[PDB]
Amino acid sequence: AAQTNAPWGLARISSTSPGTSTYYYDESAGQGSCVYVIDTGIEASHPEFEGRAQMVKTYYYSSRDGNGHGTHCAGTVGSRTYGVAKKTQLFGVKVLDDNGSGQYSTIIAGMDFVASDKNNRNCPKGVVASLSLGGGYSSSVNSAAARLQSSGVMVAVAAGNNNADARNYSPASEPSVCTVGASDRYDRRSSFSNYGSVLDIFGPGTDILSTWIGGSTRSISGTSMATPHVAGLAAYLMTLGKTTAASACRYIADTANKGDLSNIPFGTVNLLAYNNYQA
Repeated sequence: AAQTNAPWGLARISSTSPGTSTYYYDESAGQGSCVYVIDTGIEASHPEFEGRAQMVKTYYYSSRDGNGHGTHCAGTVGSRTYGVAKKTQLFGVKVLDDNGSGQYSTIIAGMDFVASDKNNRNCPKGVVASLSLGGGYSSSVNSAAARLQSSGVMVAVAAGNNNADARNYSPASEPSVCTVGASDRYDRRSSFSNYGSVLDIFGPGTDILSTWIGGSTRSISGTSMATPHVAGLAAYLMTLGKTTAASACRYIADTANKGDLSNIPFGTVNLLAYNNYQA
């Protein structure tokens, strides 16, 4: 399948070179997989989700995305026009308030919730979790992400936007989950993207067009935007049977575009998420 005039990020993950405009992908599109978007919520009503998005848990007086961040992230995972895995099931877990903030105790609870709730869901091709969030180093937050991964979920987390070593941020610094840095459309490291040995992979993160609340769209930037590219790619690959939750991060690193990015500091991987689709 091919999507003409796709957002640059989608074209990027189906090409070996930057600058193209078509997203090439296998028509299975992540059908039968599930991605939990652990964020500010999802506007499940948005036409771009086509009925495939639903809230399953909230930690605040409402389950609505009153911010947009989580809807944008969910859109990059699986919306029809802006999403990597266009037939995946999307589940919303609102651990962040409508200012985009949340306590670590709430984020940990949301992660433990997903580890259990996936046993309530029909996800025959496997389960992914996308965490476009983080703060300073916490052993407890890192452990929560490691438990979620251990329970059989492919965990993808943002490296952070501090232009610093992600070793000092959580859950970015957890070794057993997939930590995602951000690149721009010219294959440069995004100016804000964290870096360091704990990163596993880069994804498109600068000027990413996706869904927004109120049934709209917008382009924003962040490692928050790169993480759902990798999460959706994992769900796409698990539907294709090419990997599993336990191995997807390594498989994506195995099959990434290598050495294509500029301004990668010494000791940080030079790997860019890539679907290696051959029509």
